[PDB]
Amino acid sequence: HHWGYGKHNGPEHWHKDFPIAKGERQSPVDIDTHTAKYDPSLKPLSVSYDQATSLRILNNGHAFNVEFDDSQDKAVLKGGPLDGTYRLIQFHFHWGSLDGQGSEHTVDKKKYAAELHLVHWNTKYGDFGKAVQQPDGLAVLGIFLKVGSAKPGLQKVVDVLDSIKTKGKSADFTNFDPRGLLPESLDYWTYPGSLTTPPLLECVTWIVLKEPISVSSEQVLKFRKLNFNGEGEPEELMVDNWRPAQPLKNRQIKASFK
Ligand SMILES: NS(=O)(=O)c1cccs1
Ligand SMILES: NS(=O)(=O)c1cccs1
Ligand SMILES: [Zn+2]
Repeated sequence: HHWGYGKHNGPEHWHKDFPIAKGERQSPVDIDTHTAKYDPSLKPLSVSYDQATSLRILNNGHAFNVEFDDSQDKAVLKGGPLDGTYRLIQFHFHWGSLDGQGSEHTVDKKKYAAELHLVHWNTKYGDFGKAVQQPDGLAVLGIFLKVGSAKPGLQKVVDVLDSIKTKGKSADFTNFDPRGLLPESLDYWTYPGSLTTPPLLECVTWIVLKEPISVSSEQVLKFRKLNFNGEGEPEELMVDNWRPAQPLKNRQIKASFK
């Protein structure tokens, strides 16, 4: 016990330990596609994951993280709305108990079955732990998942999940290529916001891709077999680990495309 997604420690409770839950730049938000302004001055996003080095995959009791070696400039995000260079540290997903829900961002109130977060930290702050303390410390690239055809490049991730079923298990996870998770287009919306889990730090430039990837019902079924609890504790399925949309307040969502 600590924060979680249940009725007693879920998102509606987070504020009591992390008062910034109710701040002015919280995530996720609903993306009102008609209100987002086209911005012709935005650069194309630059995703260079050519030399990415995955190390490990971890169940942390909230989701699973695939972690990358971020000790050199190997997998970087740049361009788009970003000044400077951000390094890939980890990716994880948020998903639902049913296909009808699971994403954190919504697009005109539409919920996707899941959402991928590729998390990068601003190289000028030297590490992740320092970047999160800064208003432009992180750039998270969000990609929606819908259920239809399998994504072949996600299969290696779904196959290792049996080995990390419960909170705290980890496993070796080398030579995973994150480029196999990206849709065709790099069209995106961008707005300033926060971590979507405690400590909810307001340190993120959110880059949310317009085009979802499609994954198979069998692939997302396997996410749903993971556990929130630790090994030899009562079984709580890891499902519905998403924060709902937070008020937009004084913020504009820009679009890279018309
Ligand atoms: N605010 S909280 O979700 O971190 C919490 C911890 C214990 C009960 S509720
Ligand atoms: N879900 S998220 O991408 O906003 C995040 C939380 C903590 C590190 S990255
Ligand atoms: Zn996330």
